[PDB]
Amino acid sequence: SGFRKMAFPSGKVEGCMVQVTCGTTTLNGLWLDDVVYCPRHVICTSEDMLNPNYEDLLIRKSNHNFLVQAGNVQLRVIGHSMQNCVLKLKVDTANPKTPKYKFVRIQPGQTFSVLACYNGSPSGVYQCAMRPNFTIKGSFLNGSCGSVGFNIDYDCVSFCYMHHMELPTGVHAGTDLEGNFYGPFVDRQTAQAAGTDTTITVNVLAWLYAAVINGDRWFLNRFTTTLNDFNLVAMKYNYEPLTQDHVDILGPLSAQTGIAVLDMCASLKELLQNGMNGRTILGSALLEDEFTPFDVVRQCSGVTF
Amino acid sequence: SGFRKMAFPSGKVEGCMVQVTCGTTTLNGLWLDDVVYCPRHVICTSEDMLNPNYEDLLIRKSNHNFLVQAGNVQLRVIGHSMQNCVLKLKVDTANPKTPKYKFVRIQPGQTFSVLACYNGSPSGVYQCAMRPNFTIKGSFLNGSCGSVGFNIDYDCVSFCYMHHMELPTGVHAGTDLEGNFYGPFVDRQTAQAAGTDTTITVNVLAWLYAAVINGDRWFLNRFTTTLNDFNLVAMKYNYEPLTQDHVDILGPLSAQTGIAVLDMCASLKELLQNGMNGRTILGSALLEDEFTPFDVVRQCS
Ligand SMILES: *[C@H]([C@H](C[C@@H]1CCCO1)NC(=O)[C@H](CC(C)C)NC(=O)[C@H](Cc1ccc(F)cc1)NC(=O)OCc1ccccc1)[C@H]1CCOC1=O
Ligand SMILES: CC(C)C[C@H](NC(=O)[C@H](Cc1ccc(F)cc1)NC(=O)OCc1ccccc1)C(=O)N[C@@H](C[C@@H]1CCCO1)C[C@H]1CCOC1=O
Repeated sequence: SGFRKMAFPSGKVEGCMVQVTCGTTTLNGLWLDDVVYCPRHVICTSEDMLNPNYEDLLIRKSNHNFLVQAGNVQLRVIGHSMQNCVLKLKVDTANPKTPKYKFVRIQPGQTFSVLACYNGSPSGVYQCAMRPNFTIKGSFLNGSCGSVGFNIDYDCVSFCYMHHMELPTGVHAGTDLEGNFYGPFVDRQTAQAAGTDTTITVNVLAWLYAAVINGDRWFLNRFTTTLNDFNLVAMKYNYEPLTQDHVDILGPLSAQTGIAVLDMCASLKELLQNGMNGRTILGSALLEDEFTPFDVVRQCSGVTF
Repeated sequence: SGFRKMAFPSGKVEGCMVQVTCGTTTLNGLWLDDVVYCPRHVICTSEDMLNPNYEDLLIRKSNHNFLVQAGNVQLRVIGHSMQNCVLKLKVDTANPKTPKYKFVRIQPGQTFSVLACYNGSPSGVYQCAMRPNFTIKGSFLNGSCGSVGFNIDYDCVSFCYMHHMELPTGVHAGTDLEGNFYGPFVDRQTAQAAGTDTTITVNVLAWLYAAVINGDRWFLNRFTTTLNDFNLVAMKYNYEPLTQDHVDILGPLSAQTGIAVLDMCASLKELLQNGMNGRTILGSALLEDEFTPFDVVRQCS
């Protein structure tokens, strides 16, 4: 038993991280097959980051302007192109450690593991959620751009995130591996702010089921609620509305524990109005929303990768 | 910026995990060089779990009684021995993925990463602390024995934990890689319970410094305290006593932030007295104690 914020094993991704340098800017790249992916702002100088014209900067750069280092071996760049906010560097050698992989774009509320890297070397791994406002609450220092987020399904690595920037509140924004930003942000050092963040209701409910599975059931009650009545309350607390799809997804946990979803919603509604009243749930004094229903089933059933 | 419960990248350990089967028991083993380490209770029968005589049980086994599988390849066992509560299986092949590694025994309050495995395959990685009562608050299901805890420094893996058992409160107990249990626990299914769990005070203080480093100062106050007065108060909340050694260890963070250690102690006293009053610290509504001073410096710098 027990329940932890658990990341995917990172070995398959560690073997793909390299160091990319252009001029004085050094960050991380993702080496898959014979291509290295990294943020396009690697070609910017400290002064070109305010109003960059990426077309112009890239046109003026050459293959040899890019220094790629895989460990202590330097990869020869034989081509370069841009796709949205990601730079693609062709190298003359395929990564022998390339795993089975896909590029996937995730939606708000879904979770993934972040491999934080510096100078092409992985330093740590942690589990994150894509917030409803399309930011992630990560832990990144300078030089961490190009760090990637991923999931593992069967033996296939699904890359979903590449880190680009930090917003004034200390939250983080990035792109998918095709260079499309998550959220309404741009890779420029102009004033930007994320919209109001809301709570991922369906994940909170999944985590309450994990709490029950692990023996925490003090917060339950005999009452139920309608989806309409619950959503009226949730919207007043900056909670995401719960849809019928969300309820269906919690079916497995609803059956395993014998607690109807709308019964748990009544528990959550009461928890929102009254609070936790000095008690904790699974060792937390807050309502945790960075576990999806699948995450709960995955951890409570010992799925391996 | 930001602050998260961050584990070490697990690749170096993933390459060492194998499956070990003896009789009907299947669990995880750690394949380093030409030796596989696993809990000795893999040799127990369903009837031998209360008062096993492991010496006697092992004498009766032969090399071919142990089935070791690295992926889809079976490793030939050519020898076996016991070191305390850990079984050592000599195989005819050195693991080509063996990293630079050490065996270390950690002290309560120290943190490490756990690679949870089943049938020799990793399922997840998470960060843990050795509690003052010598348990860990992990996430483990049946079949997880042999999962290991570790740190990585430079490119050297320091193995510090191997999982053996779960105690009635849902907490977990295991050994170092020399087979010596942390705490007074034994690999027998006789009644055992962990002592009262306390809060790792020095780690809470490090985490408050991390909050300041990250721009949060709402919990500070104008007061200071003596070390003795702090410990008299803290122990009333089931907090571990803070020693002068702990104070010395917080020196670097005190200097970086300009906040004396005993001034931060005064802040903690008030937080225990008042609670958070609807506020959070580094995204938590509780005082977190699973970050060491070393962890804070590494993540924030
Ligand atoms: C990585 C780096 C990652 C970032 C640093 C701390 C953790 O995440 N990315 C940047 O620095 C990025 C680069 C521009 C997009 C080209 N810019 C920002 O993150 C800045 C804020 C920042 C700058 C320096 C830092 F050390 C930390 C944070 N974002 C920004 O300006 O936001 C818009 C805004 C402007 C003014 C007022 C309000 C809001 C890569 C950068 C260079 O090398 C890397 O590895
Ligand atoms: C040989 C034993 C060391 C094996 C070990 N006993 C235990 O834990 C048991 C509890 C238990 C949990 C779940 C189970 F299903 C079976 C048993 N403790 C215990 O008697 O306390 C003492 C005590 C006794 C009376 C009252 C109070 C405390 C054991 O079951 N270890 C497994 C790891 C556990 C499972 C969940 C996380 O930790 C994995 C091993 C077993 C065989 O193959 C494996 O992989």
